[PDB]
Order: sequence, then C-alpha cells, then structure tokens
Amino acid sequence: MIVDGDLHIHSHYSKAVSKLMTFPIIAENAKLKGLNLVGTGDSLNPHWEKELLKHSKPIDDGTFEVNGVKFILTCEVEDKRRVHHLLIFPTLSQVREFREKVKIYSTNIESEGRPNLNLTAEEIAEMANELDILIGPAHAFTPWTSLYKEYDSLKDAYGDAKIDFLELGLSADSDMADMIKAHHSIPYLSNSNAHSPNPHRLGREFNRFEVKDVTFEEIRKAIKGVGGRKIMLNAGLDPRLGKYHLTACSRCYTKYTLQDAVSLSWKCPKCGGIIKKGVRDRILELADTSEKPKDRPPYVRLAPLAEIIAMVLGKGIESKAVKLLWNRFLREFGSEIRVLIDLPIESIASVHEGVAKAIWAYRNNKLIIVPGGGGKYGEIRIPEEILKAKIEDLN
DNA sequence: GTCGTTCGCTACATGTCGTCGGTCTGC
DNA sequence: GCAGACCGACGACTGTAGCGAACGAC
Ligand SMILES: [Mg+2]
Ligand SMILES: [Zn+2]
Ligand SMILES: [Zn+2]
Repeated sequence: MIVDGDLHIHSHYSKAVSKLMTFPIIAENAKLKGLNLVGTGDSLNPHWEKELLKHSKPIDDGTFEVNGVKFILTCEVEDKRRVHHLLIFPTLSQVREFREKVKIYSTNIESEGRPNLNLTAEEIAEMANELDILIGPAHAFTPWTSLYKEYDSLKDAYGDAKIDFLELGLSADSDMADMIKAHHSIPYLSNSNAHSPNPHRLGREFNRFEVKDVTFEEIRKAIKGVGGRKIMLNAGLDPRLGKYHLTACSRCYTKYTLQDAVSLSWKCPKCGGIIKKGVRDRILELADTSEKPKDRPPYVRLAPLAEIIAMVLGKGIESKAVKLLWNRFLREFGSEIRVLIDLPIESIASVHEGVAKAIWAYRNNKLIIVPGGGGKYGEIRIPEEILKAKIEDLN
C-alpha cells in the first residue's frame, strides 16, 4: 500500500510554536490534507508521551493511531554544538531508555519539545545506533542550527558513527543534496519541521512510501529500501521558497551574493545585520561530483496550495476566503498534492478558473518566483498575460 | 446608508544558549 | 594602556492576539 507521511513536527511544548499543536488538531488537519502517516515529534518529553497514550490507540508497540491517522515516535533534539538531530524510535521502551539515558546530560528534557543535550554528535549517534534508533541531521543546511553550518562533512560530525537518513528541508531538493558524493549512500527525507497545523504549514513536505502495512518496521524497511518496501517519492517545497535558499541578511533580508558576502565579511552595509550563508551557496562550497545515483527517488517541487489560493485571490494567507476555497477544494478532491500535480487543469477549473490557471503556470514553470533568504520565505507572483488569458489558448 | 464581518499589518511572547559587541579589572 | 575576565542584548526555534480600517449582505 502507498502511504504519505510527514515525520517531523513539534508539539506545543516546543518554543515559538502554536498552542493548537495537539494530537486531535494535528490528526484532523492531516486527514483533511490527505496525509496517511504523521510523526509524533518531541517524543522525549514525558508530558507529550502521556498525551499520546491518552488520545491514541496502539497498533503495535511503536505505532499508534488517532482519528484514522497513524503515528510513529519521532523527535528533534539539539547538540552541544547547537545542531539539530532527528530521531525515530522503534518502540516506546526505546523512547524511555533513551530518555533516562540522557537525563544526566540535559536540564530541559522534561520541559521542552526540542531539548538541549550536552553531547557530541558522535556520542548521540552512537547511543542511537546502540538502541537501533534512527538518527539523521535534520535540515542540515540551515546557517543557524544545522550540521553543515558547524561542520564540513558528515564524517567530521559523526566520526566512527553511522546515521540512517538525512532530512533535506525546505530550501533544498534531491539534486543539490546529491551533488555531494557521500550523500549518495544515504536516504533522503523531505519533512516540514512544522510548528502550526495550518494548511500551508502542516505537511508542506512529506514522503510517499510503498509498504505492506502501516507500522514502524515497514517504514524502516522502506527507508532502507528492502523487502519490496521503498521510499518511492519525496514531495517537497521548491527550494526557492525556503527561508534560507539564497544568502541574505537576518534583519533587512537583502540578498547578497557569496562573493559580496565574503567582501563585506558578513556585515550588512545598508542595515548592519548579520547576513547568513544560504543553503545554495553552502552546497556550492561543498561541491563534490556532478553525478547522482539512479536509485534516488524523484523529488516533486510543490508549492503550498493555500499560498497559491492567497496569491490568486489577492488576499492574505490566513484570510477567510482562501480558507473557504481550500476547504471546498479538499472536499471536492483528495489531497493537496492531487490538485497541485496529478489533477488535470480542466477539472480544477470546475471549482475556480484563476486557481487552475495558476496551477498550470506552476506546472509549466511560468510562475514568477522570487527566492527567500535569511529568514524570509520565497514569494510567488503570476504574470498578467497568464491571468487575463483563457485556458484553451494557454497551452 | 448600517453595523456586524473580515483584512492586513504591527507587536510580542516562552527560555535556553551561542554570538557579538561593549565594559571592567588587574597588570 | 591592554590581555583577559565580565556583562548585556539579541535572535532562532514562528505563530498570533489585536487593532484600526475597509468590507459587504441588509
Ligand atoms: Mg524542499
Ligand atoms: Zn529543527
Ligand atoms: Zn541587513
């Protein structure tokens, strides 16, 4: 069976997140967005474990279910060098063992969602492999809290340790990640690290797996690509829409080239901000080979349907008209990805014409995209001739 | 016209811990 | 005067009350 899953979210116990980020709301929004599997997130926090045991029903010893949505134990943690690490746990016993094992190395493990572990990345990965915990550098291209903002390679970060995946993130896709030779030997994950259960937030990037049943073991086999199970698709946000694609300032958000960045010494001239190196320039710095493996699954660059509706209606992202249109679209059809890629333009025009034309322009890549960097998301704008024209004379 | 309804932009939070300037000290 | 110790502020890790102001069925 084919299942879509987003295995990287943060509960309300994390900081700068939404208080509506609870199990029922997440399950409802995922079921409405056509999302089969959702990672628990913040599984190291005991209060979140209590809420999970209260609101959900167990499938086995590591897979749970609520409102028809499956859940696997996941958690993002922080490093002593301030590096994000995503972990997937087989069962709840592994969760409790890993928790009690690091209580002496942390002070907010029973207080925060993404906590602070005073341990080397090598030590964390070794402890994870000891208990067969899946571990990977989450959004490892961010110039703030990632791996490549601190280290230059995975071997220098983990040493004698072994990882199980590598989360790409918003500002990256499979090609630029595969531009590094070592990355050829590691499966990718297109996750969200999302904080709000909003349409454009929850499940902005997910992974489509082929499995036999919906359990942790099948997900592990699909990640490792064994026994017929495999990660057959990586649905992700366009890198130009991420918050740190290009190199820009952290205050004025002015885009600067890598050459101009080195010239100004990371000092913003007309602002004074601390310009941070985008993921594109970082990947270009760590350029290995122009080749990429064949077994790499395809990465479909998609945009949030909510933002498309907002830019078509000329209204905000959180407005009520765009919410009504999004709800009507999700009622008439299946999920966001269906209307974005799979659904034909003529069927989309049955609900709204301008939205169908914008989706056509996005599929044919005639949609204007201004990249984002330094903390600002990329923006999308449709040309005038695409909006004023009909549909038959379009293609 | 009328007054509920909604839009879009500004401000602000919850805390841990680095980075980044500025300041004190003891020489 | 200056190296080193000390200090404060600043923001990610974004989401959202909230607040005038334009809006839209009667
Ligand atoms: Mg992406
Ligand atoms: Zn993170
Ligand atoms: Zn600046």
